[PDB]
Amino acid sequence: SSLSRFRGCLAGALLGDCVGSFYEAHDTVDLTSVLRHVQSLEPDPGTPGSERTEALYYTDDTAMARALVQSLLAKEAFDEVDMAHRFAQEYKKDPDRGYGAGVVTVFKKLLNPKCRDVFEPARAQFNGKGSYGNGGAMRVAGISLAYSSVQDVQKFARLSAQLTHASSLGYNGAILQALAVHLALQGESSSEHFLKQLLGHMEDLEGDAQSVLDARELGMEERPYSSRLKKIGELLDQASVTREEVVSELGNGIAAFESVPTAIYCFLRCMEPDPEIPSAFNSLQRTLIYSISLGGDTDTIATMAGAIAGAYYGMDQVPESWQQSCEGYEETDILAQSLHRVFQKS
Ligand SMILES: Nc1ncnc2c1ncn2[C@@H]1O[C@H](COP(=O)(O)OP(=O)(O)OC[C@H]2O[C@H](O)[C@H](O)[C@@H]2O)[C@@H](O)[C@H]1O
Ligand SMILES: [Mg+2]
Ligand SMILES: [Mg+2]
Repeated sequence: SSLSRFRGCLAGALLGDCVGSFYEAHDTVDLTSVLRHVQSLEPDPGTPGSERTEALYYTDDTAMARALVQSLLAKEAFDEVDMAHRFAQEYKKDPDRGYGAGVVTVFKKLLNPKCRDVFEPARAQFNGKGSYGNGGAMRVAGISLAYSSVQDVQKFARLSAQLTHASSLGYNGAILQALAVHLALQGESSSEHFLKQLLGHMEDLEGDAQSVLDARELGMEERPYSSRLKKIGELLDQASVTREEVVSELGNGIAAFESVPTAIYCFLRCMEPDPEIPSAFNSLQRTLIYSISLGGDTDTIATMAGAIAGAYYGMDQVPESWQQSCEGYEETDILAQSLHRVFQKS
C-alpha cells in the first residue's frame, strides 16, 4: 500500500540516522561490528519490540527531516518562510544534535523575524558560494511524499534545500535524493531503469550554467552527480567490488556529491543478496548494514539509503526491533501517516 511506503520511507530514514550515527566519522568500519550492533537490538524470540527501546538517539538528519515534514503538514504545501523559521526554531530548541558547523550561522540569522528574504542567509555562506554539504539532501524525503510529479519534486526539493544550501553542489544533491525516493515510491525494480531515469534528470540539471560554475569552483569535474551515476552503472555489474573501490569511486563524505550517489548505490546493490551479510536479514536491513559498513558520514549516507529503501520495500521490511530502538519512532510514524492523510489518502 502507499501508506506502507510512506511509513517505511520515514522509518527507514530514522533507522539510518540512529543506527549509523554510532559510526560517524569512522574512516574504517568493520562489517562484523555493524552486524553485532544491529544484532544487539533484538530481544529474545517471543518478545515483541526492541531490546534497547528508544536507546538510539537521532541527530540533525532527523531533527531537520521532522521540521521539514511539520512545515509541509502545517501549510499543506511547501512554504519557504514557514519552513525556514521552523528550521531556525528547531535548532534553537535543541542545538546539540550534531549540526554542520557552518549551517548554524543560517539558523541564527533566520531567528530574526525581520529577516526579509529567507534565502539570503544561505546565499551568504562560504563567501557567498553556498554550502555543498549534504544537509539539504538528508532531510528532503518528505518532499517526495508530499508531491507526485517530478516537476514538483525537483522544484520543491530545490527550494527546501536552498533555505540552507545555496550552491547547486548542495541543492542538486537534494534534488537527486528526492528523485530517488520518488522512484522508489513507484516500485521501480530494474536498477538499469532506476539509474537511467535519475541520470536523465541530472544531466539536464547539471547542464545549467550556474551548476557548471559552482562545480568548477571545487575542481575539474563539472557534472559530479552525472559522473557518479554512470560509475554506479558500472559498479553494479561487477561480481565483486571492494568497499574501498566503492568509496574511491563515489565518496563517503559530508559533501552532497560524495554521499547521495553512494546512498543510491547502496540501495541498488542491496536489491541482491550479499554472501557477507547473513541471509536472515531482509533487503532493507541489508541496505542499511552495507551502507554503514562503507564508513565516513555513516549517519547521513544511511539515512538517505534508508529513506529510499523504506519507500521501495515499505513498512513490512522495517523490523520492530530496529524501529523501536530509535528515539521518537512513534512521532516519526505519526508524521508519515499524517503526510499520507493530507497528500496521498489511499
Ligand atoms: N562551499 C563550501 N566551502 C568550504 N567548505 C564547505 C562548503 N560547503 C560545506 N563545507 C563544509 O561542509 C560542512 C558542513 O556543511 P554545512 O552547510 O555547515 O552543514 P550540513 O547541514 O550540510 O552538514 C553536512 C554534514 O556535516 C554533519 O555530518 C552533518 O550531520 C551533515 O551530515 C561545513 O562546516 C564545512 O566544513
Ligand atoms: Mg547527523
Ligand atoms: Mg552526517
